[PDB]
Amino acid sequence: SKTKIELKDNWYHLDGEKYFIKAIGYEIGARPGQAPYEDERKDELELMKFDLENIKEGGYNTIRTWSQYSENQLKLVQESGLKLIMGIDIKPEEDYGDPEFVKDSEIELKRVLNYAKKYDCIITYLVINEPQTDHIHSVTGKAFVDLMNTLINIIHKGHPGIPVTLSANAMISDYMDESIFDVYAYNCYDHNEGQTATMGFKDYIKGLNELNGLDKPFITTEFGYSVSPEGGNGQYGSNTLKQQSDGLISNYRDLIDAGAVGMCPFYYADGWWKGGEKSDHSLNQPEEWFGFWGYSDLNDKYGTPRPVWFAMRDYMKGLIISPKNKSIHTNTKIPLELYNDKDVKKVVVKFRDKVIYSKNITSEGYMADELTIDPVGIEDMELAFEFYDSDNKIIKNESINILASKTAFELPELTIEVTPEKDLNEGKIASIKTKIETSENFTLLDDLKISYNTHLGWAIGSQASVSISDQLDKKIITSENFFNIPDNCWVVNASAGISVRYGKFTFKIHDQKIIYRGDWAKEVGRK
Repeated sequence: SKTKIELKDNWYHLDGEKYFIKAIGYEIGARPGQAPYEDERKDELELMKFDLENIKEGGYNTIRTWSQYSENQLKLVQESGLKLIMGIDIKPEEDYGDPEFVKDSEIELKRVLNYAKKYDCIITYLVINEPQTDHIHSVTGKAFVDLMNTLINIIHKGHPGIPVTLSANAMISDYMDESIFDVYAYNCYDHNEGQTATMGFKDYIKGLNELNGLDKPFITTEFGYSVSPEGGNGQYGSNTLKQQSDGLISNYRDLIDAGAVGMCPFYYADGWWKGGEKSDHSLNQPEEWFGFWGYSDLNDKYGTPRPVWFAMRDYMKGLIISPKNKSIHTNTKIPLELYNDKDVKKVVVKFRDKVIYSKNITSEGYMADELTIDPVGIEDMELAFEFYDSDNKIIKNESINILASKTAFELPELTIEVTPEKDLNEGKIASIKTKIETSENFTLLDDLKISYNTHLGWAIGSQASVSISDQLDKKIITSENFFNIPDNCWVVNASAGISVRYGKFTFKIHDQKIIYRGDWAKEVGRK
């Protein structure tokens, strides 16, 4: 009777049915005045009942955590009907190679699994969160990989059938091999800097998925925006409520477009502890203002949803997986993939105010179909989707923008050559040489960007904007930019990118190279 989980065609299947994970990040024990990593462990069942009910009403089918629940907490989640992506508290800053830290991790995990195995609401284990690049270099990647392998095997034995992965951050662990895990996963934030400035959000994360080999399901384990009054820099911190809402919707679309089949927006509610003073809501700490819910004051245990909550609820009712936004098609047949909740009874697709598709939905969840189009030459197309309830009232609009032709056609192409090319030990100074092959009706925007991201903590390293106004009409456009290589840079992501337009369709062309210092990453790095 227990849930059968099957991974195929890069989807999770639950009991034979494709299942799009609509999760939210959720941290119990983090109300004003509380600190979940220092308090004595408490089940907090009354507050969890409140939370799980709100999360069901917000439209989510899953919760994502960073720490083990007790058996009593699992029972409550089980009863709720929600699924669970359970995080294990393996401290990221500890020495993975210390025999005693490994042993203590093995014992704690086995203790959890001993009771957790009897709760089939658990659909994925996350064995660690955001291990830092310098730390791994410091304790050696071999130690990191060995630790991952121990934890994976323990879980495969102790709770059979449950996928295992980790919440690695995409901006700092782009280099990392994930093929030992059952599922590819990343914390993915879009601040439009470094990799997300050159490639865009969609294409950056899409690129990582392609490097990983498109052979397993991909899920996001975090994404979002902080509404702190002050602090941080750029889009990290200091967003308005509206920017938070619009940002979440933008991220949801982009990450589906990158190939994801599971989503864990960040997160349910603010954690005042995250900035140092747990009884104070600090005006200038971004980390304390990521919630979809906010508290009025220190004695408020309930709080209130911010605008993002309602935007996300309304948006999640009918998800478009295919076609993808900013996708390019050389065929008259366009695959259609939707994941609908039970309120969706009709879907319509229009182009230039003409119906091109119309189906009554008999059955909630995943469905697949095909569109026919008839593009003249190359045509940018805004496909306008409409979702209807049982009263035949529209409940969601969403556009998918595609570029299509019956026949294949030439795109403009950007490639880079990087120095040093393979080994950062071979020089103290780097270059990125950029080459852009133009193409007739693909207008470049004067927005060429270059990133040499040296992976020093969260710092994104050097970034350059290069004007190409002088080279507009030329067939090949080139640039050469130089960067000093820090001695303690162990890996660099070198990238460049520029915006292209055909009609109303705007996209980015780009290239990316990941380059190591010496052989430190022979174990941990992607083959």
